[PDB]
Parts: sequence; structure tokens; C-alpha cells
Amino acid sequence: MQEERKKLLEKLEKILDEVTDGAPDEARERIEKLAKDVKDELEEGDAKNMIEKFRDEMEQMYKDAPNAVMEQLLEEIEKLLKKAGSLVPRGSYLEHHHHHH
Repeated sequence: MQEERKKLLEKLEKILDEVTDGAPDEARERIEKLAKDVKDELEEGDAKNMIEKFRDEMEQMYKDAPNAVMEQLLEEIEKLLKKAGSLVPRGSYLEHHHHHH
């Protein structure tokens, strides 16, 4: 917490705040579970991995239903994932389309 880590996760939880509220209606309750789990993982389990999980989960629901902010939020978590990639070169995107409902 002496190397901008709190500011990185503060902005990250600020994105998750806008993903739940600025969700495509029905997609919100899907987001609220995983976003709540990220908060635990910030100290409990693997926070950095949950930033990847939520980033790739967002693009699944974005391809399924894009409002306007949903797209911008993909770009936001991406900026934060680069800084969260501490010696870790990862972010190829897990290839999805819709997979059917």
C-alpha cells in the first residue's frame, strides 16, 4: 500500500460501481455477485486474477447487450489491468460471441 496499489483498486471498484449501476437492465444481478466477490479477493484470495475475470466477463455481457457506457467500462478495466499486470504479460481476451442464452 506504498506503491499506488490502493489508488489502482480504488479506481477499479469505482468502475465496478458504474458496471452494476450502468448495466443493461437484467445483466446487473450477474455483475453484482462477481463485483462483490472481487472486494473480498482484494485481501482474501486472488484480486489481480479477479480483475481479469471481471474484464473478460464484461465483454461476454457487452457483446450480448451494449448500451453505451458498457463499452467504455471495458476500456477502463483494461487500463487498470495493465498496471495490475505486475511482471505478468496477460490480456489476450477469452474468445466469446454469445454462446446462446
